Amino acid sequence: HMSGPRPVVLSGPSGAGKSTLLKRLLQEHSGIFGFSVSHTTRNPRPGEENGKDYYFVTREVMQRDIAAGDFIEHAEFSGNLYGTSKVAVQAVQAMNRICVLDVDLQGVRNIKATDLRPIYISVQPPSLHVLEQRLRQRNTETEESLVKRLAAAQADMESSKEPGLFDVVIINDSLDQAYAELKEALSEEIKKAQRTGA
Repeated sequence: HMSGPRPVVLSGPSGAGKSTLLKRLLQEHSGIFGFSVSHTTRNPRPGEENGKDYYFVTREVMQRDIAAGDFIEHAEFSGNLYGTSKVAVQAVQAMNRICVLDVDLQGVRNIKATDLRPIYISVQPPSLHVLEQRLRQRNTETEESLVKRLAAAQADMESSKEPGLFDVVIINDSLDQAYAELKEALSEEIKKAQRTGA
């Protein structure tokens, strides 16, 4: 269908190949997909710039943006405030790109509760035990964190079955098979972003 491309939401259980599908997607479709720039009260670090990495605003301007519409995704940690203003999604669309978000299951429930309507994509591990095997095969994990991470993945696997949560429900049966289902699921929005086909 020939029209302007809509934004996209990625979700599902922890890991599940999502980050590697996303890195393949943005490298193949070079600069056609782009991320929503989060608003923040922080000062920039060396090599950061406003509108490149983060939208750097004052604590007064950040709360003024919460009062405008940022509150859907606002967060506070260690005395700094963060969020997704609707300006940040529209910024990527104004460069004529696909705007990308990637969020937890509660993040998906937040987006559909406001006047936003992106395409909703979830990716899941092939079985909950395979996610356990993949985590135990790395040195970064420990048994206390594994229990919390598997208990989170259990609830995320159940929310990923709900018909109101997602338009698209992919399995990581293979990285190549999941990438093919992802690229086919996005094929209409890619055709629209390349401005080609029916």
